Amino acid sequence: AQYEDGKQYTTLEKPVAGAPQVLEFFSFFCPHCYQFEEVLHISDNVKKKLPEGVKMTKYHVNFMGGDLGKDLTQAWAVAMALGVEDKVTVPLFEGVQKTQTIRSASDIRDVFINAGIKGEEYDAAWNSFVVKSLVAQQEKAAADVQLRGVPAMFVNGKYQLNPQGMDTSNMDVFVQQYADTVKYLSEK
Repeated sequence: AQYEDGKQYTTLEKPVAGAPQVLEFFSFFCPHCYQFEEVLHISDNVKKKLPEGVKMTKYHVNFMGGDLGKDLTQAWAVAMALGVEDKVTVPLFEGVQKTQTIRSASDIRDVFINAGIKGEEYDAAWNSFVVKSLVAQQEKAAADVQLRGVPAMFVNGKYQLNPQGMDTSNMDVFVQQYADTVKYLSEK
């Protein structure tokens, strides 16, 4: 076939019921995740080819960057609760990987302040039980597929994208293959 299990995707041994339709995992410490966000705009190109009625979910993970990795998962929960993902994603990636100016929770906080979220509003979110549960959801989703690497994408809790089995001479071609693969799995 043109799309083959073990080539552009793999199938989970143990499917996950009730899972988000399109579920993406990343870390601000993850170098390919940086590429996926800033150079390839994967999430965006996937969305544009996804059918209507389909929601996309993106979660942060703990297993990179130790203590700061965890702070970053809580900050992404904050971002999700306030709906400010699209204003903090780039400065978080660059602060962690490019300028290396994020070294503490306070520095993560500075990124939000500079993006215009109010101190009072950020700290209230940071400490809220709504953010606690949102952190819990991020962890449980990763645990459900026993995630040990990012970037990662899962479609309907059953299929996992396999970018290693796609061509990388051309960044544009890679992205479309990736997105078309998501769509095919979507329709499966």
